[PDB]
Amino acid sequence: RKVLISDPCCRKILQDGELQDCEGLIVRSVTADVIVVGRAGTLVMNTPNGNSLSAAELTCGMIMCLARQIPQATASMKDGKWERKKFMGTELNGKTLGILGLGRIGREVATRMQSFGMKTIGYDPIISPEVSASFGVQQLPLEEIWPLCDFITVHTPLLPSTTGLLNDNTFAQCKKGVRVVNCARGGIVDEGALLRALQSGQCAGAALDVFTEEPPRDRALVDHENVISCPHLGASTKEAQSRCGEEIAVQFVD
Amino acid sequence: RKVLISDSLDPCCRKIDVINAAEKLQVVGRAGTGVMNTPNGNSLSAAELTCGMIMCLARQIPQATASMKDGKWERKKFMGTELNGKTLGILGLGRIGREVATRMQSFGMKTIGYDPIISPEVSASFGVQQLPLEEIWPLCDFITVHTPLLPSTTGLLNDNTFAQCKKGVRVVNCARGGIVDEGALLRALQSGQCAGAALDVFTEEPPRDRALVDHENVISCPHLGASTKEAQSRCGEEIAVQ
Ligand SMILES: NC(=O)c1ccc[n+]([C@@H]2O[C@H](COP(=O)([O-])OP(=O)(O)OC[C@H]3O[C@@H](n4cnc5c(N)ncnc54)[C@H](O)[C@@H]3O)[C@@H](O)[C@H]2O)c1
Ligand SMILES: NC(=O)c1ccc[n+]([C@@H]2O[C@H](COP(=O)([O-])OP(=O)(O)OC[C@H]3O[C@@H](n4cnc5c(N)ncnc54)[C@H](O)[C@@H]3O)[C@@H](O)[C@H]2O)c1
Repeated sequence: RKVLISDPCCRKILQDGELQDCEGLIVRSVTADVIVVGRAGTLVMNTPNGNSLSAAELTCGMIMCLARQIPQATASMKDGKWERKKFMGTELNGKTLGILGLGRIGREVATRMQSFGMKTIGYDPIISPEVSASFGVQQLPLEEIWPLCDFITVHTPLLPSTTGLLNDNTFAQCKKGVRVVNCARGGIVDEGALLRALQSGQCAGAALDVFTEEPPRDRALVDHENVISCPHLGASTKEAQSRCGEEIAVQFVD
Repeated sequence: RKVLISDSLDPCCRKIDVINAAEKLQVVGRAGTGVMNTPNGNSLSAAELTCGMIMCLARQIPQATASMKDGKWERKKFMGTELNGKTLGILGLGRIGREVATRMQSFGMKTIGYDPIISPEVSASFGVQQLPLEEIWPLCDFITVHTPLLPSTTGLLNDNTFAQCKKGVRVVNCARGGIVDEGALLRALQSGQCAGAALDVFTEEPPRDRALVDHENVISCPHLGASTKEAQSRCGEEIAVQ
């Protein structure tokens, strides 16, 4: 009947069809005291499909950034330095990417980096191999995945079974100087574990959009030279927020 | 005649005025594209960087990491673009230009371009739509130069180029310093005609002038296009064979 958009595509679709006199509420980025509700992002309702490509484009970005150290080369140049040897990087062609959770973003990531000649292996408890083989991902168990990977990237939801999906046990099986990406949720990579991997050279780089705490209190990872980061930007494009603004409003009419 | 390796090269090579001063000199051996060269020695590595630069421009990754590293969390400031459905202009359609094209095509990008000695039908084969340079400029969200440094290619992007570009055209140069007119690119960056630029290369290396490296909407590297373990290895052999 009456809905507030706490936080222009949404207002229009909803009208076409201070929360004291409100039936519904909409947001993007709701405490127990505050309590149909809708989130523009990934009876409560959200827009699962809206941020899929935009989160998937960031990941490919993180991957190439980790391969050629672009954000650490930029900061070097901006400090007036010309540091050639330091930033000797890695070629993606013929490397093996490991992808955890092959939902909406996993396959978008996988196909894209296939274009760069990356061999894409993967693992997912629900998505079948018949489905993964259709977008060039050979599914194997996690124990056959670790020692093959030059890069590993995570596109699973945050559950107990994924909370610490990459820990010390997993790093111990990976190739020396594995590179790692988390553009999904804070906690799927154990932050405790990723520092130790970084500190011993076991992990060669890391690209984080997400932290168990946001903003992260402990700065051990952010400040580490071989760690590049963003302030949870996976879903920060004009394209994505347009599509999430609609997907939510279309449902509210339904 | 013996051989001398001045610059920093990959071991495999060894195992397997200046010109004027040397009477014994018959052959200068270059490890790269830039007399013998390694034409397809470091094309991929270069293409892979170019593609990274486009990515970093689209989502302000270098800047965002600096922001985090300065103990800042500012979501609003780092609003980025989605490459899917955007148009990438590829000036020069050789080894690198086509490898860039097929990689970015995979992000659902429209690839238009220009190369004089490459026909529209050949570029068609690797997915790039050749049109006259005038028609190119206004269609582009993203421009990348992959030409040799030539008189004609010196300031190939100039004030006349940006005149015909979209408000907020983001530009990449992992080819040579000068191909993009540095003076032009700064004026464009200042008027916000060019939303941002990404540079591997400079007219002076290192550059004396800091206007472009310092600009907030510019990203940089100290000529890291050929700077992968794999690329230097291939080139090293690829010239030691020649
Ligand atoms: N970085 C951002 O700003 C941003 C924005 C949007 C999405 N995300 C996150 O990205 C993740 C994936 O999004 P999506 O749309 O691709 O999800 P999806 O729901 O489409 O797919 C999730 C997949 O993960 C798989 N999975 C679950 N547990 C697993 C495990 N233990 N091992 C392997 N696979 C497992 C599921 O079977 C499923 O295939 C989510 O965590 C989502 O919140 C982050
Ligand atoms: N950043 C780096 O470290 C790095 C590494 C490799 C190569 N490069 C440079 O990148 C450039 C491209 O190398 P390549 O491997 O593609 O060489 P290439 O010769 O295979 O391709 C360049 C193409 O540009 C075409 N061309 C000539 N004049 C043109 C014009 N006016 N407009 C458009 N196209 C024109 C040529 O005909 C040729 O087909 C070279 O200048 C090379 O030195 C840079």
